[PDB]
Amino acid sequence: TLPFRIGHGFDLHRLEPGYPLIIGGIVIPHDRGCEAHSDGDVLLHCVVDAILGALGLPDIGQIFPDSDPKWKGAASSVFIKEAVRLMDEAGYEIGNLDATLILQRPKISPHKETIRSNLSKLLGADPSVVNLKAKTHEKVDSLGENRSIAAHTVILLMKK
Amino acid sequence: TLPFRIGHGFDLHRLEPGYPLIIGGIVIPHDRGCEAHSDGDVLLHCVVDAILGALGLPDIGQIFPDSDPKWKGAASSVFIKEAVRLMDEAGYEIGNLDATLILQRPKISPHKETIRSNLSKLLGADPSVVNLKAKTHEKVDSLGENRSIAAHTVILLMKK
Amino acid sequence: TLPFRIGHGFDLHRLEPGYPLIIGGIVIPHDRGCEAHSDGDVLLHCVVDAILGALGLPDIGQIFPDSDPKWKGAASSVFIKEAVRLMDEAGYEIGNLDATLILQRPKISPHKETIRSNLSKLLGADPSVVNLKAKTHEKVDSLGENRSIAAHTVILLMKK
Ligand SMILES: Nc1ccn([C@@H]2O[C@H](COP(=O)(O)O)[C@@H](O)[C@H]2O)c(=O)n1
Ligand SMILES: Nc1ccn([C@@H]2O[C@H](COP(=O)(O)O)[C@@H](O)[C@H]2O)c(=O)n1
Ligand SMILES: Nc1ccn([C@@H]2O[C@H](COP(=O)(O)O)[C@@H](O)[C@H]2O)c(=O)n1
Ligand SMILES: [Cl-]
Ligand SMILES: [Cl-]
Ligand SMILES: [Cl-]
Ligand SMILES: [Zn+2]
Ligand SMILES: [Zn+2]
Ligand SMILES: [Zn+2]
Repeated sequence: TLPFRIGHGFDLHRLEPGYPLIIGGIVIPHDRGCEAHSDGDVLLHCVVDAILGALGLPDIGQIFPDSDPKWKGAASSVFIKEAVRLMDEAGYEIGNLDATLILQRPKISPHKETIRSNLSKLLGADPSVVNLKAKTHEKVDSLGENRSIAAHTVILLMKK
Repeated sequence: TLPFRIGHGFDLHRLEPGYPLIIGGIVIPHDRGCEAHSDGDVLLHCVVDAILGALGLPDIGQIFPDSDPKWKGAASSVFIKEAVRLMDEAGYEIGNLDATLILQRPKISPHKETIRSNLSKLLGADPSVVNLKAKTHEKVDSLGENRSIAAHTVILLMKK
Repeated sequence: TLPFRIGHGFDLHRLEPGYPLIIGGIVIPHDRGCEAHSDGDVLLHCVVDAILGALGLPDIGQIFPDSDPKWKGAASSVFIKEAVRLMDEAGYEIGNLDATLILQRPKISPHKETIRSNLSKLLGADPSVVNLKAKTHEKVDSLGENRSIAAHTVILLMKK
């Protein structure tokens, strides 16, 4: 069994007027937000896919499909907790996590420590090993036109 | 010499009507496929670039250029096998691999284990350390309009 | 404290006619270049964000904001040197770095070793652990239309 396992997640959602903008569990006010079947939490979904992928498990759509055992309107916290449980039972913990959010507007930096603490609380990890940064998309393509929001996560898992 | 080496690959191809859609060696039927000089295998090309990049070698275009030693119409398997040979001679093996495919349509999940087994066979690695997930692009930009397909790979290499 | 720390950076800039194209400190002639408040160095900025992110520090905009202590027209070298200082004081060094540049035109490969040596010089790392590759964007979206340039970096940091 491997002492370290590397994961990558990506997620993108459409932003449309009058919808919720929820990032890592945190509500951020804005003229646009995520139009999705989920709660639209691009950061939470791609952290989940990074964990699942580091471990070689089925992906977020395979584990939590559109069709009930118990999902459909689950808060993204539900998917984060199930992913850390499966990680734990596989014999791994979080070494560190680095997420990049791509978002034209609004500014994420004022909410950053609030996001990091909530994401850390849900992962059961120390905030000193869970990181998030943000970037605009320079007014080009859908992301730049604020017609979408994307997140990348790279994660390094450690054998317990 | 370093016990671990990290790599990242990215590739994107145009999708046009009536072309082959080949992903990780596997044929997937679809109204569009890759218009390319390669066989268009976005997953295979970006795994190759992740390996090459983890090792600090020239990239896929530098190692396998348009101009014969022996390439031009090589199946992407040829590039995967040459990359694992160069990795081996550098003194490394695969720790784990996590690839993300971005594709609006069709659905990749039914073909997933078939893709993973073929990619594992070509890498000479166990399927339990080679992972692939897929994501739509929410109907935005070329990827969302099914006018292209992209792949990211993060890889962690281990010293033998 | 963790023996290894993983980082990811992303950056994108607009390309417009008659501007400088500077990549990893190196001038590359071209009919378009980066229109930015920075020197526009997408590779240098995203290496900085990968380092900062691996360490869990504030991001490039938070550490080097628009408002003087001493920035505003700093060459991107200034940000690279401050990032390696903060890495050093945190007790880390570079294990390896793999950057991917996405650029339709011009061709980066002829300048590649020049870029790698300059980036290595600024990081205080050996060129054998600092890697860069390049990719087109297949004539689609802003990147494909040469209306922008993007860079991804994955980095693995080692405890001293
Ligand atoms: N081309 C694709 C795109 C997505 N998928 C699957 O659909 C799920 C949902 O993807 P989206 O959130 O992008 O809709 C993914 O997590 C994956 O299981 C797929 O199987 N083939
Ligand atoms: N701006 C760019 C884009 C690509 N390239 C080189 O061209 C090769 C082929 O890139 P594409 O498959 O994107 O055409 C790359 O693997 C790289 O060697 C480059 O040298 N400069
Ligand atoms: N949505 C966003 C986008 C960027 N930012 C911040 O602004 C800085 C500059 O981002 P750009 O270079 O993309 O303009 C980032 O490094 C980050 O500190 C943010 O706080 N919220
Ligand atoms: Cl804006
Ligand atoms: Cl669709
Ligand atoms: Cl071109
Ligand atoms: Zn999502
Ligand atoms: Zn390709
Ligand atoms: Zn920048």
